[PDB]
Amino acid sequence: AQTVPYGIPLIKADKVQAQGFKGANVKVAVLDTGIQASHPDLNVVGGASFVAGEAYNTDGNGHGTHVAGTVAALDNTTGVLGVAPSVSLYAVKVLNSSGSGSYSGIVSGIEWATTNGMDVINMSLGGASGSTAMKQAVDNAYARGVVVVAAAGNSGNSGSTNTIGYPAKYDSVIAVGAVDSNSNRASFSSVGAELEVMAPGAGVYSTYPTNTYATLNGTSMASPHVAGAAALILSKHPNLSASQVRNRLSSTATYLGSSFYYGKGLINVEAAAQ
Ligand SMILES: *[C@@]1(/[C]=[C]/C2=[C][C]=[C][C]=[C]2)=ON1#C[C]
Ligand SMILES: [Ca+2]
Repeated sequence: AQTVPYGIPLIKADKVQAQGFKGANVKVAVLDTGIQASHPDLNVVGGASFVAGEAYNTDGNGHGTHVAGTVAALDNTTGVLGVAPSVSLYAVKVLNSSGSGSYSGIVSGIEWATTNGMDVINMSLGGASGSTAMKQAVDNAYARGVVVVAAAGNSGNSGSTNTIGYPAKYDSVIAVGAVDSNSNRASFSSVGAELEVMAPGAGVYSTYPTNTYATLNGTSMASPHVAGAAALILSKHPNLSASQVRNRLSSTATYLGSSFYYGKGLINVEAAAQ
C-alpha cells in the first residue's frame, strides 16, 4: 500500500495530478547530499557529484533522499507519492554525508544544472553568508529560464530580525517557509522580508536511505513541495518562463497572515497550474 503524505493534498497537488499532469518531461535537479538511487520508490536518471569521495547516487545522510522523495516519489502501490511523480530527477551532490559542502561545490552544482538543461533547481540548504560567485550563478540560472527554489531557514525569528539565509535571500531565488498539517507556521521557519511562500515542512514523511521511509521537519522539507509544484505547472504550460511560473506560485498562494511571517501565503498548485 502507498501512503499519501499530508503535504500533497494540502497544496492541491492531487487535484492537478488527477487531470493527468504529473511533471512528465520536466527536469528537476536536487542539489543535496545525493540520493539513494537504488530506492524502489525513486527513479534517478542522472546527476553529478562535487563532493570528494562520494558518488552522486549514494546518500549517506538521508537528507537528499528525503527531499527527492517529496518531489518525485513514484506513483505506484508502495511507499509514498511525490508532488510530481513523473518528473525527470537529477541528483547533484553538493553536500557530504555530514550535511556540509563548500561554496565552490555549490556554485559548481548550480552551473552544471544550468548547463545541462535543468528546468527546476531545489536547494534545501542555506548559510548565514552568501558569495558573489553564488549570487552570480543563481542570477544567471534564473535569467536563463531556470526556476530556483531554496529553503528559507530554520532560525525561527527574533524580535524584528530577518533570519532568511543564503541562497534563499537572493532575488532570483524563491525562499520557502514551513507550515504544519494545520497550515500554521512552524516555529522554526525563518522570517524576513525575503520570505516568499509557505509549504508543508513539519512532520513530512518521505523516502529515506536504504529502502525505507521517515519523517523530518524543516524548511528543507517545504522547498521540494514548491519545486514539485513548479514542475507540475511546467508540465501543463510548457510555454511559461521562470518568472511566470514563479509569479503563478506567489500570486495564487493562500494568504495566512503577515508576509514577514508567511510571505504571500501557502502555495496552491491547482490555482497556480491555472
Ligand atoms: C534543512 C535545512 C535547510 C537550510 C538550513 C539553513 C538555511 C537554509 C536552508 O532543513 N535540514 C533539515 C532537516
Ligand atoms: Ca510510491
